[PDB]
Amino acid sequence: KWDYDLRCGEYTLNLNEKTLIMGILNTPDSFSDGGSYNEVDAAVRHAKEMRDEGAHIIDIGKVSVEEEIKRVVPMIQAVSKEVKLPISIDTYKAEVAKQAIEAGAHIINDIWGAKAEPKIAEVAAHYDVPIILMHNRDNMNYRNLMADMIADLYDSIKIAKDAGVRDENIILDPGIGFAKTPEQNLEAMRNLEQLNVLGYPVLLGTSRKSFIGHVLDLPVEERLEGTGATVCLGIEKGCEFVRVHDVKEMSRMAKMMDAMIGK
Amino acid sequence: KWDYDLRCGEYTLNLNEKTLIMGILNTPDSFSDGGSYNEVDAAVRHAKEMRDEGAHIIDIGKVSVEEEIKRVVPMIQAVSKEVKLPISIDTYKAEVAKQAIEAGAHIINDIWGAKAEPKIAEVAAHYDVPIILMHNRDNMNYRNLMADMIADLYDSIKIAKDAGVRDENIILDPGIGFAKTPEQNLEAMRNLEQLNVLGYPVLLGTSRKSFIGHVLDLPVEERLEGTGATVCLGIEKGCEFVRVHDVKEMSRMAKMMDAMIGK
Ligand SMILES: C[C@H](CC(=O)O)c1n[nH]c2nc(N)[nH]c(=O)c2c1=O
Ligand SMILES: C[C@H](CC(=O)O)c1n[nH]c2nc(N)[nH]c(=O)c2c1=O
Repeated sequence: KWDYDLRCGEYTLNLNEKTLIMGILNTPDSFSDGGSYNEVDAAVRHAKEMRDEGAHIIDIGKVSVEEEIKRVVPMIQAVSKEVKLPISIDTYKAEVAKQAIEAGAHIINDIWGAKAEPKIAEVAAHYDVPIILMHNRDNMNYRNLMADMIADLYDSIKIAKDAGVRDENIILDPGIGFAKTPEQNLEAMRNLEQLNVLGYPVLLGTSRKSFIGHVLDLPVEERLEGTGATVCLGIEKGCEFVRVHDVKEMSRMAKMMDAMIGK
Repeated sequence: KWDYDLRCGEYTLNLNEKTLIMGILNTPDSFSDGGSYNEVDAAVRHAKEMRDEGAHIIDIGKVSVEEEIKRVVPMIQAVSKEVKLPISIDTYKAEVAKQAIEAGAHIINDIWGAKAEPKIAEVAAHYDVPIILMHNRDNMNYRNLMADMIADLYDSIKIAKDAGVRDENIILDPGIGFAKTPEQNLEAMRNLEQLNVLGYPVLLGTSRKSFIGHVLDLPVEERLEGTGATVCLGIEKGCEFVRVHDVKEMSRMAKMMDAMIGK
């Protein structure tokens, strides 16, 4: 199905053998601008735990560019040293992405799909790292949700390829919970398999999101079963990664799905 | 999609609004032949709890016919009185089914698909209750798993309709974990949607089953995430009921699936 592997510098991720689990890393120190022992040690311990629970990737990430870097760079430096898993930097700022990769991040994860700072795409091309382009927009005035999403996503692919990003370094994300009503988020989940025609790996990010709470009427800490459902549906519909808080659980559900769908 | 409701005497179950949850009821007293306060009270308390957690049906059920009845009849009598949910009797014996329905059971649940005691179908026709015909057989020598299953299931439909069972009183079950290798159970899950062509509601029974343990390499008590996956896939593939131990959890996953697939 995928005739290439996701090359992540020292690590390589096979897109065919299993659904890949992206673990979402935790919390700033109230009295520092970054780098402090408490916050960095907590981060490493969480990365390690997620590694132990079946995570394949560690996702690390309103403040200023300077602060954002002072905060995230120490974390990338420790985790990359002490946890042997590829790291993604959760940013949409060109300069943050540069610093993070220098610091040791392997993948860029951009919630604005390179539309907030097109220059991030250049950073991506330059360092030759995979980049995640999530669907986003500042409004929710659609005429055909899926059609519009695919157009939007495609506008991001163009910015990315125009910058020099190789096809094999592009991953897409439907941006669930972003610029979408609850009913719209459900509709996107329902038609997720349409993203496939674009020909790129898809990452799903639904963990504990508000639309699950809207369906089940449950608070964030009570959303493991709902997250689970969305992950299951997502894998059935062909997604290659899921981005989750509950690594132990979701890793188990994914593995079971994989076995059933034959992956 | 379904132009009829499942009529269960005093209760009616709509097949279209939501995935219906069948809760599996618990444990005999070591010093009695049945009816004892401890075992019946435990049963009622479990039924009540499952009712509270989102169960729509309570499933109640090598020993002799006489013992089987002495044991199950008191339970049906209490639960039916004290828990306002339809009851199914988990038996494949004609006389047990008769006694249970007299006792207050609303649905028959036959793991041998009316092939162990064809007369059970007559009991079904007579009392006009829905009957669940599960796929089973004494061997696993298939030539085309799904094709064979559908033939087998169909042999049960014939026994049932020959006995006078109305189409609207027939429910099917793929019999996962029965007469199937682990790889075969996975294949059945993978192609579950084929059961639909037969035109009857489908109930899925995978809870904590051994094939999940075989995939995840986890013991029975550690199979909630795997059960979850199978339930999710099952609903995506169109099943109308799921039969589960973990009612709270599975009810939540199902409800989320329903919302996503639009049910
Ligand atoms: C806003 C929220 C915050 C969080 O959950 O960490 C958040 N950040 N980044 C994200 N990045 C990707 N690729 N996909 C996502 O769905 C997503 C998020 O939901
Ligand atoms: C054998 C096992 C025992 C149990 O789990 O209660 C068991 N009994 N009855 C059952 N009845 C139906 N309709 N579907 C099933 O999958 C099933 C079972 O797995």
